[PDB]
Amino acid sequence: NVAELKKSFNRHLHFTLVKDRNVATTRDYYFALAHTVRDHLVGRWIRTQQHYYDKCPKRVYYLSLEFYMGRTLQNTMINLGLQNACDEAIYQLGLDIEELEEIEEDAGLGNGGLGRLAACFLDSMATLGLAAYGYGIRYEYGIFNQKIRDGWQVEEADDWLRYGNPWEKSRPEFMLPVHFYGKVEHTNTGTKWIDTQVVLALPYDTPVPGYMNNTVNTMRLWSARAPNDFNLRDFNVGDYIQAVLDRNLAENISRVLYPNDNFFEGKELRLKQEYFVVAATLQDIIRRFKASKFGSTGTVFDAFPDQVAIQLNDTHPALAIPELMRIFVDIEKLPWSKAWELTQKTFAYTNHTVLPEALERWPVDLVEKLLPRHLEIIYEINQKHLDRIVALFPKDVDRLRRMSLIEEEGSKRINMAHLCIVGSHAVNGVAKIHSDIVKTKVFKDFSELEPDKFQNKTNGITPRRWLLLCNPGLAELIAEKIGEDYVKDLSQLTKLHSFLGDDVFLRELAKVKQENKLKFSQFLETEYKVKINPSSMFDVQVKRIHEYKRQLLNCLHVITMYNRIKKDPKKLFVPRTVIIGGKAAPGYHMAKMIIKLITSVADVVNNDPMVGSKLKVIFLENYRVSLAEKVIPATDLSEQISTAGTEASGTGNMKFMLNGALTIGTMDGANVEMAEEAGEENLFIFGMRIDDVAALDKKGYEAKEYYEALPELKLVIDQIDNGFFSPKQPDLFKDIINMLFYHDRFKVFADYEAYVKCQDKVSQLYMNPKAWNTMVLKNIAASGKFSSDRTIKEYAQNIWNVEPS
Amino acid sequence: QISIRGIVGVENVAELKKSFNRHLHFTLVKDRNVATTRDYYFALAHTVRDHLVGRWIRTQQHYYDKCPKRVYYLSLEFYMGRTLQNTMINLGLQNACDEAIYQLGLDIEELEEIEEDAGLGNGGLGRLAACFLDSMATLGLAAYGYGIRYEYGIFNQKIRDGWQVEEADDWLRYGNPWEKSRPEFMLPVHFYGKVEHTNTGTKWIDTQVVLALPYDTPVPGYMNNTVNTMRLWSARAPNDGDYIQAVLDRNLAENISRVLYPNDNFFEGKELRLKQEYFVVAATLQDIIRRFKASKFGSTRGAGTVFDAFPDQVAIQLNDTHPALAIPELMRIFVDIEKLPWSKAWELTQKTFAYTNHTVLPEALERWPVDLVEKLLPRHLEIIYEINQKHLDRIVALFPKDVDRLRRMSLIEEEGSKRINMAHLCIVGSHAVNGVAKIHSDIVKTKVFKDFSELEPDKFQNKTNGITPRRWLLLCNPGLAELIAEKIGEDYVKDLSQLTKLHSFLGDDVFLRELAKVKQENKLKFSQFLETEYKVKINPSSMFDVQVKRIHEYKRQLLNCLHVITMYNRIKKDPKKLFVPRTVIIGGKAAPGYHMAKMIIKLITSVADVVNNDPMVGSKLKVIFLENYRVSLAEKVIPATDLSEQISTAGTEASGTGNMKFMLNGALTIGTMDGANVEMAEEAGEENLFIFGMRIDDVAALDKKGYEAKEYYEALPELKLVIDQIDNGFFSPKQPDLFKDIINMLFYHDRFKVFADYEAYVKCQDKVSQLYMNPKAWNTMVLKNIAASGKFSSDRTIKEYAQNIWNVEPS
Ligand SMILES: Cc1cc(C)c(NC(=O)Nc2cc3ccccc3cc2C(=O)N[C@](C)(C(=O)O)C2CCCCC2)c(C)c1
Ligand SMILES: Cc1cc(C)c(NC(=O)Nc2cc3ccccc3cc2C(=O)N[C@](C)(C(=O)O)C2CCCCC2)c(C)c1
Ligand SMILES: *Cc1c(COP(=O)(O)O)cnc(C)c1O
Ligand SMILES: *Cc1c(COP(=O)(O)O)cnc(C)c1O
Ligand SMILES: CC(=O)N[C@@H]1O[C@H](CO)[C@@H](O)[C@H](O)[C@H]1O
Ligand SMILES: CC(=O)N[C@@H]1O[C@H](CO)[C@@H](O)[C@H](O)[C@H]1O
Ligand SMILES: Cn1c(=O)c2c(ncn2C)n(C)c1=O
Ligand SMILES: Cn1c(=O)c2c(ncn2C)n(C)c1=O
Repeated sequence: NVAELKKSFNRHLHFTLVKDRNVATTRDYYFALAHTVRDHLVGRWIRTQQHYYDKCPKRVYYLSLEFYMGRTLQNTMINLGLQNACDEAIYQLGLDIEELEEIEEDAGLGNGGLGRLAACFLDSMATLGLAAYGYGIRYEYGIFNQKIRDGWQVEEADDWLRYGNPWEKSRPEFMLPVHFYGKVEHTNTGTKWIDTQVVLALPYDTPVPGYMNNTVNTMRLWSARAPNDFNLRDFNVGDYIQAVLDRNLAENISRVLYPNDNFFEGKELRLKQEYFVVAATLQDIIRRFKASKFGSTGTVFDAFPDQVAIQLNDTHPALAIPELMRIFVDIEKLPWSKAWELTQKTFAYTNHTVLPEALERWPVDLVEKLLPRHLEIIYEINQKHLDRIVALFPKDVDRLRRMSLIEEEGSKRINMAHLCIVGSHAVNGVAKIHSDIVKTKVFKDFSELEPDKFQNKTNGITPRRWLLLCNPGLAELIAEKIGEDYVKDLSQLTKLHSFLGDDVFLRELAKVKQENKLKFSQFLETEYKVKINPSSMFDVQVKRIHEYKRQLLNCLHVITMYNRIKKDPKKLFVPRTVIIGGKAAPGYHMAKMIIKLITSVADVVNNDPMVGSKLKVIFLENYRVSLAEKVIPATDLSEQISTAGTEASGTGNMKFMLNGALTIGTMDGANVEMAEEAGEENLFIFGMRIDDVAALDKKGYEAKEYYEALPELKLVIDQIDNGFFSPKQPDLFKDIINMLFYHDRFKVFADYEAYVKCQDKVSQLYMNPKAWNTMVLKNIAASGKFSSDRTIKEYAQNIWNVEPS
Repeated sequence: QISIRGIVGVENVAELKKSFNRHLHFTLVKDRNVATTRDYYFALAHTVRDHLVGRWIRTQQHYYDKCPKRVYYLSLEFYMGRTLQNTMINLGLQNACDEAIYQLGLDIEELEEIEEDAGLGNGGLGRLAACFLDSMATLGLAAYGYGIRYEYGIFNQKIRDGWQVEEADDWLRYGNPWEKSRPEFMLPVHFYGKVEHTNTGTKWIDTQVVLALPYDTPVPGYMNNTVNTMRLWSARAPNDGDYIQAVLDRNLAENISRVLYPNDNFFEGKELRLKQEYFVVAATLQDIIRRFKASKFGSTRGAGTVFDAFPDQVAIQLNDTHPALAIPELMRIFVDIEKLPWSKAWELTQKTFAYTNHTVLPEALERWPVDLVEKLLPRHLEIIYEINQKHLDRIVALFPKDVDRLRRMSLIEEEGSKRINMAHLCIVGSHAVNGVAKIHSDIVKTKVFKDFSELEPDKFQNKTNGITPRRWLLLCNPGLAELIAEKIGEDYVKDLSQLTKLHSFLGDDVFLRELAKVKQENKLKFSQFLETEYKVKINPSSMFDVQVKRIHEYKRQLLNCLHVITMYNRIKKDPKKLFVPRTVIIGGKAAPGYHMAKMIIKLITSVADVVNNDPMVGSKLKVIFLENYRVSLAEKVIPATDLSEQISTAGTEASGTGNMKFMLNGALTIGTMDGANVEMAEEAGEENLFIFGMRIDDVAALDKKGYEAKEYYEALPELKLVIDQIDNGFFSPKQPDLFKDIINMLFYHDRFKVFADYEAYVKCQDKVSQLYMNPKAWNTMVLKNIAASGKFSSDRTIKEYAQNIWNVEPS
């Protein structure tokens, strides 16, 4: 088995890379290994498809504009049971497998939580044997690579396909046309959408192997191509060369991921992406349905929602609803009511945020020009929707305004969330607190009519990538005590509760953490030229840079610690390495300022000789999935400090819990449920809760009162305001200060005192290894709920109506 | 050739079947139950490429170990066609692969037709490069081809309402199983910026950078151990307003290798074209220098790398002036980067480069505006000026009284907008300059660059073009290849001169029959193709009269067309008279901006509609415009041909290579004494070709006197009828004035004197008709043509370059 892996490796280096070992590159070796590994799942990949054809299980289609997949090599080795053998084979060839793994580019086709949920789900659905496909866009450039230059974020193109992707297979025989612009004619043979521009969607298939089973599912991502055929409407002259160059304009549709996290930008190219992935995906689903054993019978499509479920990852693919209607009515000649019944039973919608700047509201003018037939269909859905509300509440005219899919205020906009609610048989939030707000407040008018529609499905993370892969030390240690059933049923981690008084096991737990810390410290000293204190608490905040996630609040605490040290250098101080990391959306000015502040603080703290090894600050550059795997297992304190009510769930919070970090955080999103499972006393909960925030909004938030009432806050803010951290540019952080005092929607100062006292309690506990690791163990033992396997089981039972196999 | 019989032969087929099935499973990721013909083609291509990896690696090892002088064919074009069949044959695997595919239940022909042409060329220039690579591989020379990996080759041509329309040749849509990317050899290329003159010397600063990423395609030799390489460069944006627009604008850098400029024998001075030329030249020279430094002949001394041995290790052939920037680029690297003195660097440059001239037509000549070059390549403009100055100084020293000679020999044309004459740059920067046939090389030497060759008589040479007898006989015409093998053995494939041995069968009627049958079999096959693509009933006993080449005023498809109408008019005039029936096929792409060429296509299709549908004509005469003429199609139609039309005006066609393909494939030639036609006449005997019309002195005499087209129109009744028909709307009844531009050119601006050769052409055609009625006499002449075609093997051509230009030896 080791011997055969070596032969296979050498075959690929030879035949696939056309390389003698004498001129072989590190990248060649990565590619030879990658192909060797992929060969081992082809059999099951082809047989998984046969199985789905022969037995016709209901299929699940996860439709997302993002899949934040990270690297595939190590994950595939783990899920196929080949890691130990591949490591040994590569070692025997005089090579280091970790070095080959670092060659691989992240498939960074996502922004943050939403896209990473899609990735974990694919892994969970494959492990649970569901007939599930992921459908998205193969962006030529994913989320940008982040560099820091002079303390500022700078963006470089994520050219991830430069050298090829060995994990994908293009299937141009399954290419599909997508239409744009044109016009509508309502003829006597039906409605015709004509004079359209066509863009081709070419699918690329990546295998999604289950963990130690016979399932290999598919992720199918679409790529834009210009069509080749001459239309008699191209008779119209132009330069030949420019016409060929202008093919770029069609191909631009799948060129780059929009790097906005929780923020809507109403750009036309983005709308095209949304319809692009949706039109190609639905056509492909219909083609597979018709070619299946339920493809003939009276109309073939009566069995459709028994054979197809399509999950909408946020409102980004909301156009799927009117497109399915369009295909049913205009092309398949089904009557409206029938089509509409089938549409609702096919689609479910997942809501990921209640922040108003994230909500998709497309101007009707833009949709009219680009997708005239879909506007007509949307207007019709709304008409029949509003007729019913006038029928049920004749006197309530304002309710019609609130429940319409169209917002009429001057420039008219389509509310895509309302489209997703009326077009779906089920709508879910991603944590209890969030799903509650969704149902009872934000879509109150919709839930009162249809209470059974709105559900909760709390998020989760795959314990393959986020334990087995990223933290083998912990995985091995856990498996040695309670066996390895926990991988496929993470609720088994509760059996670790037995070892709470096992002092030898607590030393061994702490040692695994220590080894993870040593190794990441090396990474940090290689990359940042900063001397790391090995016995310091690794205090880590990693996530996209946002005002609501409040990296800024963390930063105020960093300066507070700094100042305390300067005031009394002889005083006892629990040493920390504070790591803050994450990308700012390029056009997000305040996020970019916060980054600059953090790097400005770090430079002052890291180089102050009075501080030395007590406090080091690192801005972690280019935070992404594969770096997430490095830092999270090395963490002691997980910062999850969003203002109560703002973070729908979080998922990084769960990753840290699973890898032996304690959480400091607000009662927000999934933090509440982490407290529920682990016991509130075993997290470091602080600050305002959702009701306390509501009470401060009512009363009116005055930031100045806290700055005057809290001496340590004043010195921190003054240092920032008067140039202590930017001596050559004293006024550099003016935009931040202004925001804090006059426009802070997230109430940083209001939680500052509570946050700082909480941080003191964390330091106390860190001085007591037995107490700390006793608490860590209760966290790990209670983390089973947050496996995405549990999540998918609930989606399967209560929404998709499908069964693990 | 590898065996399919025995214990070992059975195991060869078995192994090919297993490999086929491995690739369909592991590479294509397809069960047989959902596999398509395209999947089967790829599975086979992968299998076939696998079989040359061993030799490809060993060839590179041998070149590293024995360190011979390396040859670098540098071209903007490689018109390669399809690779699958050509590789199987050259590897000796066709019989075995055929057998494997057959046993798997598949149609080998159907799999072969799936393959896209690598149509990265316009015509003869691109195709000569292609033939040359095959020959250099077969002769065992350490040669690389260097080009651009165009995302789109020459456009696919379709005909709509009688006009050419262009569609993008999206040849990489389904991938390319032959190439291998080599990311580690990615190189930077610089553009724009400016020149700084400082204490440390000249710096080229503020440049925008474009990345060149090479892709390698194997070039297998015929039945030897050599697999050489074609390295083609692809343009990429470097990883270093609106973020999204910044990402989208990476397209601008990648546009450098997006599309092939579809001009044949015509200079279009576009900035994107200039970029392409510098791109391929900069990437290539860097990569060549890198290979030189890393080899056993790469030594070190006080300054740095000794490039003393560079010209004994490196020969670079410039295929036309397109990569002329190679000369100042090498000088830039030598002087600006490697710090060699100008004198030494200039001497090494001359010893390294050789230049091949392919056309004397003024409109084809590359003359780049100094303003464009200054903006794009400012340091290269300085180097060109410096080269020119030192070049003029020597001429002033030698000929002090001749003020005009300086003007004529300058690399700069100074009137109006100043332009860089790239041919002059190539002559002074190279130690050898060659034309592509005797007639043409003589014009290059004694007339066009008379001042240059007088100063350096040993510089100018001839190297008459050739074609590879692999693709253009063994591959395209297995029937004829087989027949020749039966009669004289298989040694002709490696020594084409052995075709003269076929003279033993001169009076042998059995063999003359056998030769006719092969031609008939090729005609029957090609007739099928024709009848499924065009609404025509092909007469199978008709003479196949073919003119396939790019549409040009100088190649005179129009003349062919005038003769077609003449024939039509003769049938109408005397319906019951004896007519030797013909299928007249004319095919070729027009450059998209070539107005007159497009009009000529419209004329031909318009004429075809009349002739094909006139019931009085019937099966006597059919006209086909063959759509989308390209290499793989040339391989179908050439073997099916009886008469080859090579009717360019005397002195315009530098060589021609189609002429050679037709000769080798059993067709007789009607043509002028132009290009290699002269040498075809020399080899076969002039009486065995149908030579007609003005020769080069006759065209000179007519130019001096002045050409009055109307004198021929008035003097020749039959021409009058033809021209009046076209002018008055006989062929465009719904648009009577449609061909007004053609008439206007023919009468007042015809640089190629169509009417001047009409009389001699039509009379010559009558003689061809007469001979075709006598099978015994017709095929006797065919035999003397095939038997005399050995000279035109590209092997012969390459040995001559090697011995006289590159100073390397066949192995
Ligand atoms: C164009 C090309 C073709 C092939 C087939 C390869 N891959 C190889 O494996 N090439 C080589 C294999 C060797 C095996 C033994 C000894 C020497 C070998 C050299 C090569 C090779 O390609 N040579 C280089 C890369 C070359 O450029 O020819 C070499 C020149 C001498 C200095 C070291 C680099 C490759 C890579 C390319
Ligand atoms: C996404 C994907 C994955 C794979 C692994 C393949 N390649 C296959 O070989 N797929 C199939 C193998 C089968 C083997 C036996 C019986 C049925 C099989 C079906 C497939 C298959 O994937 N079928 C298609 C392509 C499917 O996508 O379900 C189906 C689509 C509708 C038209 C008829 C073909 C492929 C091709 C894709
Ligand atoms: C887990 C993950 C996220 C989500 O992080 P949150 O703290 O829940 O917002 C974002 N980016 C990457 C790379 C991740 O792995
Ligand atoms: C050989 C060839 C040519 C060159 O033909 P000429 O008659 O010499 O101009 C042009 N196009 C193709 C496809 C060829 O194979
Ligand atoms: C728009 C968006 O990405 N929302 C995010 O979705 C993920 C996955 O549900 C949540 O963990 C997170 O709280 C939420 O902010
Ligand atoms: C610029 C160009 O493509 N010239 C062409 O070159 C080929 C190959 O040398 C000749 O056969 C042909 O006569 C000539 O027109
Ligand atoms: C104001 N603003 C932005 O401008 C922005 C953003 N995310 C991306 N962008 C551009 N967020 C979250 C934001 O609040
Ligand atoms: C005038 N003209 C052109 O304009 C042209 C051309 N080949 C391409 N083009 C555009 N030729 C040969 C030509 O004579």
